[PDB]
Amino acid sequence: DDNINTLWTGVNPTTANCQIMASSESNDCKLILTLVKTGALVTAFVYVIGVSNDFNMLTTHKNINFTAELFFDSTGNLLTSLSSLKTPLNHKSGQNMATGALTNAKGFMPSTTAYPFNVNSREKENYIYGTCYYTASDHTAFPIDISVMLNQRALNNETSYCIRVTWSWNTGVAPEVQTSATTLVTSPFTFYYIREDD
Amino acid sequence: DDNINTLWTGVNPTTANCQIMASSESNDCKLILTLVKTGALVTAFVYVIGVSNDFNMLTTHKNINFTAELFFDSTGNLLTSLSSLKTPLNHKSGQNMATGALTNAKGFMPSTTAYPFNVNSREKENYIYGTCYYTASDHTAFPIDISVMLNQRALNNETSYCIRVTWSWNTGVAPEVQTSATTLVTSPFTFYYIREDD
Amino acid sequence: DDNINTLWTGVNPTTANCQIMASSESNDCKLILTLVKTGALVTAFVYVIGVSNDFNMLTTHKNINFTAELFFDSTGNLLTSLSSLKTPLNHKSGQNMATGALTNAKGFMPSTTAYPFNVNSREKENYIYGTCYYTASDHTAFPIDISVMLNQRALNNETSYCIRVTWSWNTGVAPEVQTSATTLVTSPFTFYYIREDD
Repeated sequence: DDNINTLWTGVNPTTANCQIMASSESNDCKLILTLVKTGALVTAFVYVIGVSNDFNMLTTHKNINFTAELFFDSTGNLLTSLSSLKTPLNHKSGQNMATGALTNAKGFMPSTTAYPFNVNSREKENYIYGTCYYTASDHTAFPIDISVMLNQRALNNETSYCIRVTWSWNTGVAPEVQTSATTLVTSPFTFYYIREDD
Repeated sequence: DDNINTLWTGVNPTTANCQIMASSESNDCKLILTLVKTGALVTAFVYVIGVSNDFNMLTTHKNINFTAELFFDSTGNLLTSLSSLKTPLNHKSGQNMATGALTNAKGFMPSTTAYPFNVNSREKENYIYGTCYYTASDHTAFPIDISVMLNQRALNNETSYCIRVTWSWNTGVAPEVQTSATTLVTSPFTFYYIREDD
Repeated sequence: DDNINTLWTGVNPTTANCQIMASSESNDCKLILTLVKTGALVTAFVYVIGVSNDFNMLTTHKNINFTAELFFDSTGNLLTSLSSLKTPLNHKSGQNMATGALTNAKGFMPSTTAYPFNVNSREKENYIYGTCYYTASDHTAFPIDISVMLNQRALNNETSYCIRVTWSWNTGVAPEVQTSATTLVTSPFTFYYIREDD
């Protein structure tokens, strides 16, 4: 009440909390993720703020894709060692994460009834698509394709729920040139899914 | 009881609950519809999972359009004999519909103040548009146009509210060929409207 | 009382409540705006219904943009003298605005933690984009680009929070001709942002 209806990363973390590129090193961006319980659905709200030079310089290429993989255990806790996001989610505490135990965490998860694992005849049901935007140096909006796959494919036995968010573009010519590129920020993408029961 | 803040079809019903082709001899798809009260608005979340051969084979045509028509009486109850959806909505009970009386069903309906009946000067206000996606056998995303009309024209004196949802496409190439077609699934489309009062 | 979870214009005001075009005169349209508290986010739902002839005739041009500027003071109250919207927001009261004092009004505002003022290195984070639609005379849907900038740039000392919504299009040829143009109505655009704390 009402803070326990949100599970999130908090706002603008002081350091990179996410490793999106497998070639990184170490955390290479800030993943901002907010999940809000909305009746039978979750309202999910996600974007990235680039930190590493290699990540930011993706905007100099015409053909790119990168994926944040989020894996959760049987009670709705982020598995940080397996996931792109390396800091656990918690509830709302002002502009930050709370620090205690989670209330009803499993109820934030993508339902396995709506989004099954390993069922080929139903695999189309596991997908979400939309569009977000990169604000370019000339302040035009560069469209970025976003896809989300819910559950479908488990990494291993520990991972009871999965959210995989893939940003991509394939264009005639690129957001930015070497000297104009600054930070790869995506506009927030909001998507909805049927939630697992508490 | 947050369960009463949802009015929905339940998740993945056993059998087809919806007859969407007026060429069908019975229910031909699963209509998944979730309405959630969200302040002054309803958040509405809708897609189809095809069941009948003839419906699924629509994916082999390059030009298609089909519509789910939902009509409600003065107290917010689906009129199944009038509507594409042939099973009444009810509140959240886990992944399923509850089975009792409805609490404040009228409050899920599209406002007749925001979305009037038979006012030609305000007709433009009755329309919502967006895009959803079919996930093709080769895992590309095929864009489908979606339009919603709220109220505007009644079917008869019994219908106090209407939701009409039209999916359509017209491209050079069809989503599938005969040999690659399986099930016509649309990605969930979420739209918002100003809700009638309880 | 769920009514206090909404801050809005009410539905279809009797008279124009907004002056969008700087060449106007007086109020030239109805801004419909609904803000709903949704956990750590606000769900924002916005469109215009044109009233003045010059505003409605914008649809006869191929290259147009207009902006609703909404400025709020330090406790979340609309500054009507500074803003396009000239009538204060209030809570839900049926299809209308309530008339009493606001509960918690600052909590509807765009967070200055997520959406800072005057920080160049973070300016990309201040932007939201999407698409809405004008329903043309031939009942085709004409796409309109929408951008929202949150905070970023204060008008003056009074304006603690800013929401600026820009509608635009730049097309080969134009919604509408002099004799087909009627009312410029935009389909509702829903967007989300991280909210300031109560």
